[PDB]
Amino acid sequence: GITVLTHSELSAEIGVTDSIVVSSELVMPYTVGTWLRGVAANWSKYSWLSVRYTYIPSCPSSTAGSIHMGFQYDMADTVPVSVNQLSNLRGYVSGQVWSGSAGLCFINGTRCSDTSTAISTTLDVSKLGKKWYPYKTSADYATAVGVDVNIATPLVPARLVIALLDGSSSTAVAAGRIYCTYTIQMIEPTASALNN
Amino acid sequence: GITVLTHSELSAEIGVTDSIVVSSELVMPYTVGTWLRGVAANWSKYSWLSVRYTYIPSCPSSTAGSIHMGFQYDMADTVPVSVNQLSNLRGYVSGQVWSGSAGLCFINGTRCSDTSTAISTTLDVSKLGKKWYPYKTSADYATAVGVDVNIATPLVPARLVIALLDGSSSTAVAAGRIYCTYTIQMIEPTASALNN
Amino acid sequence: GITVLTHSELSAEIGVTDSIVVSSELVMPYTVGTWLRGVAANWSKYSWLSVRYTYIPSCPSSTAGSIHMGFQYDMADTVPVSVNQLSNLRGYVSGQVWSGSAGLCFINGTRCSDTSTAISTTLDVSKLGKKWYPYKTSADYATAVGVDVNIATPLVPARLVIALLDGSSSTAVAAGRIYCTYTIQMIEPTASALNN
Amino acid sequence: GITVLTHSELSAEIGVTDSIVVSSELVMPYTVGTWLRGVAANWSKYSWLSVRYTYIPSCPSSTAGSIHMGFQYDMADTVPVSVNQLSNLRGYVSGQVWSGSAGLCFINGTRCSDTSTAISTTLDVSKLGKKWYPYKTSADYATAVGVDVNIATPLVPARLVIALLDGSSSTAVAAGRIYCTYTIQMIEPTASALNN
Amino acid sequence: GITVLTHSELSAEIGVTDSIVVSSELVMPYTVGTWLRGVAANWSKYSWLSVRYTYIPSCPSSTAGSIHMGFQYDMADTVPVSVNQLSNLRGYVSGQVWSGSAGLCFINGTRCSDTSTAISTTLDVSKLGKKWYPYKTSADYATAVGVDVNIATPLVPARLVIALLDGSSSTAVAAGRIYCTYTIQMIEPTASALNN
Amino acid sequence: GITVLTHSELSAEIGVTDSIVVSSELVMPYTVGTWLRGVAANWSKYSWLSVRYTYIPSCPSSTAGSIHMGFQYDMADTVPVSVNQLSNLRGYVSGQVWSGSAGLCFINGTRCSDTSTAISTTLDVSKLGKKWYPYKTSADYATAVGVDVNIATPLVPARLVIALLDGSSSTAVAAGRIYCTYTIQMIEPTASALNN
Ligand SMILES: [Ca+2]
Ligand SMILES: [Ca+2]
Ligand SMILES: [Ca+2]
Ligand SMILES: [Ca+2]
Ligand SMILES: [Ca+2]
Ligand SMILES: [Ca+2]
Repeated sequence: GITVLTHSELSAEIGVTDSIVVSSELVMPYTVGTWLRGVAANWSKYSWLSVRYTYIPSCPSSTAGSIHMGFQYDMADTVPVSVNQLSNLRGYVSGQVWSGSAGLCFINGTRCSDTSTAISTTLDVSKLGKKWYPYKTSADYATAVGVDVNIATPLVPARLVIALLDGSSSTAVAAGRIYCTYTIQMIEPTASALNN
Repeated sequence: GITVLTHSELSAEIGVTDSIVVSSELVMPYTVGTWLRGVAANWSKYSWLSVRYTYIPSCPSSTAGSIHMGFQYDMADTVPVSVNQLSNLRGYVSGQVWSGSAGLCFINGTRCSDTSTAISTTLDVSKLGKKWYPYKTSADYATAVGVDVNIATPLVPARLVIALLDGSSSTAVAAGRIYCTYTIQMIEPTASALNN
Repeated sequence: GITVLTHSELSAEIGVTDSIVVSSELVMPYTVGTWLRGVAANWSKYSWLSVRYTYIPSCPSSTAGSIHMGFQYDMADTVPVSVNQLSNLRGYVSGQVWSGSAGLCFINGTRCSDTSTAISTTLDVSKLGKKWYPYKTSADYATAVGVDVNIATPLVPARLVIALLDGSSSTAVAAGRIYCTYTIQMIEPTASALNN
Repeated sequence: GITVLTHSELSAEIGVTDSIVVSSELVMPYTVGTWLRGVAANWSKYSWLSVRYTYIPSCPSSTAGSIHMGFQYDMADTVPVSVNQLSNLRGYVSGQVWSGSAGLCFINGTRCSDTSTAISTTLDVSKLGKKWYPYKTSADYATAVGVDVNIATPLVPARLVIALLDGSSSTAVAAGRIYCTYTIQMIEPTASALNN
Repeated sequence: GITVLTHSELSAEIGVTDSIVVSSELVMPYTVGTWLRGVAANWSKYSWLSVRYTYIPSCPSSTAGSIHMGFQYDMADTVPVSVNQLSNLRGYVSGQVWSGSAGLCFINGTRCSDTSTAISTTLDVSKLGKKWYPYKTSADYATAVGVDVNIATPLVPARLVIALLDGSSSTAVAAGRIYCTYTIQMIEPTASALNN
Repeated sequence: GITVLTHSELSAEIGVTDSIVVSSELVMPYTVGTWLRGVAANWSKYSWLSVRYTYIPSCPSSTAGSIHMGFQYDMADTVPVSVNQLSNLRGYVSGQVWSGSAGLCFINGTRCSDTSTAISTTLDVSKLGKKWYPYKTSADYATAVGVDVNIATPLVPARLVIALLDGSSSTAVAAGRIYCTYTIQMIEPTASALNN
């Protein structure tokens, strides 16, 4: 009763400043993107066969700045505050805010060789707490972690932390965007209106 | 250290009215029936190798009404309120309140062919959040979900929702009953008095 | 880039009167049911690997009436007005309004033998005009056929005509319902908001 | 009676501004380019064995801006209005307005490895409504969709939507151009003067 | 559920004048002949496994005139106005108004060798827009193309254009006739009275 | 990305009195010992390939007293209060407070035969709720179970309960100590300062 789906989609718009800015995003259907959010809601649970966040630039080669990404798995753990700490994470990747074009290969689904430069990273998937996670909505998840953060580990597999710095302006400069490419298995359908 | 057991037992008495009535039952040792409840309490955790709820009629062929069953896996999800929504669920089955005799085959354990008409449904089991669940008691479970519903996913694999309607009276008419047939693996024994 | 999905869902509620009543439903994602309607909208086109409408009773064995189903493929063709005409159609099935329980086998997905009595019918699929059809919405389709019915053949594969008669009352009596079981291939994803 | 032809040709000139600009082009012989337009007109119908739109830059590495491409198949569907929506489409590709040189490989017909960075995308072809489409002219097509958009699905296989933004000027800056590389099968010759 | 049928039948009476006269006939069950018209109406859709129009003479060897035939596939395309244009068409054949006797071989169904002289032509069949077409009636088809010609491509596979000239009189002289030999697959039966 | 490590370490000092004293310890990296606590903190999650608690004596053969050990898996379950209840647990072991020297074999890592007398016990490991658990700190864990005990099952695999009695004094007499020998798989590194 598995419905397998492979798709790429926009995940976040990216900008750079001269001071470091750290952020994180949950790695669950509801938050990766608007498309998958609407689709996955029609199923009770899901499993990540593959999830990869890849950064694609949209700025001039003269643009100052660098982007950093990595994964965390215990939402209770505190979020990195420096490139140093972030570099220790699983799947850590780093690159110039104007580099990463080679990552298109993964999004397009096409097969390619020159990937060395790609600012793209993939999830363990096989090392996650469990295989089948329940589809959650921000609101519901929010309330849960509101009671206690640990209530989250059985609700979400991991979070992607991002850091942007080395920019030339104190005012964000659009650098590019992060796309999410995934192969998800969705099971146990439900009327979407009932899925919290 | 596994103790495997296969047994059938009464789960619920069923009645029909002219207005739809939706209910749900947790799919855990403690709530499937009085027998298994007492037995499983002597073990710390368990796993469902097979769990099937099957409806058996006890009324005349002239009895008005229909029965509906399906599964949900995220206790946080809201319970169906209409046959339409319920029909989307995994393992959805529907039938006349006086049909379903063929389901006896499964309960009796005997091998049979003419199952088409059986108002019986089985759990994914292999698609549950995890394999080994802790034996819980209503009280303990109740308190947990009282704090937050999501605390439930790591405590119970699924819930069986039931709907009854199309009856001819506004006053429930005994139609039949739901029996649970299961093959459960029980592990890590404990003095029952300590199992919450 | 195919996303295959197999699912059963409620399609229509059925009632009987003493005078014949003929109706028809388009066999496209948008109209088979509310669930698939929402899901399929996220893809540009689709293909039916299998589509079957099966009637399940919910009334007493004493209920008067019979149900009739068949398929038509040229929306320009006029709809049958008598059981006689309807009996000529592809996939024609007929049965007592209280029979058809055996059809549950198909919905449940389970394997069964005693299907003889099932008031269920399946689509040619391999004999449809084409394989890949565009996802359409009632409104859009309506406007198209408003200009000319033939504009419909490249938009929808077929329609299911239904007839109900032999009832004992002039006022509809709830007899049962038609469920749709399908295996659909969905391709070329799109933001649902853009799908007309 | 098939006449197979493989050729690359200029499809569109591209410019960038600081505000998003979305456009689309039909994927049929008449509109891909002036060359194929004149050639294909000598045949009644055709089939796409392969069609790929690839973007080639002509600006400095310092040029601000990004280009976006994807496919739609139901001309009745509304055109994307944001990068987000566009990213959901089949064959979606994105890149800096000054990147994409690697795509030359495809145009030249030569065999190459370092394609990762290529801002190029190819059509399903095997998932199109049908295989053989009639050669149409803008005028004729225009009149048809004027009556009703759906009259288009049996006349054209798909449309390529394009989006340009992230530029530094409100006045378009020439960034590069889109070339179309195709392998088309042309059948049933006709005097070109008669082909509408 | 396919009903295959092979049959020959009269399609049109032919006459010649000293000025060219061009005409065309749709290649669909309803218009090839009175016999097939009545038969095919009992089925919803059909497919041409083989369709051949063959001219048989009935005049003296001294009769002046020549006959010309060819196929067109986009009803929107304008009809040829000269032998020159017509000669470009698929399946173009030409011959003296008193020649063509050898074509009898095809009609009779018998096997023959001396076919060189036969004024007979066959349809691509495998290169048609689609395989299964809906049975249409002149009236319905007429109304459709009345709205827009293109609505026709999904309703009919092709048209046979005919040209007659080189006659010795300005008043038509009976030369012979065109017979249609076909192998058609008919599917999805329907009461003929409902087939439009 | 797995870092496997096998090591033995001191877990607890043991003393005996004439009245029974029951205690328990969580079976997670942070609490087994000071060494592993510091090491494992550098990784996000871990898995127990093998965990064994073994008691080693340090008293005279004349020392009165006995030691008892067993495992529990649902932290919500109440802790045993008598040897009788404790004897029902998984991995229950019992022995004289001055026996158990043979257990050294396991700690030393060396291979040995005369293990009969060893007061040592090992964890199911394969029957735990899940395989990969998040590294937790006492404080964080404490707060979680403070909200609700059940929040613990997805944070810790099991607890080791210990009982000491049959001593000759009401004042604890140092009997020996419990060492923990484990083979742990650590994954997804993190800066230790961030691990809660
Ligand atoms: Ca949910
Ligand atoms: Ca318990
Ligand atoms: Ca659409
Ligand atoms: Ca044309
Ligand atoms: Ca028709
Ligand atoms: Ca942690």
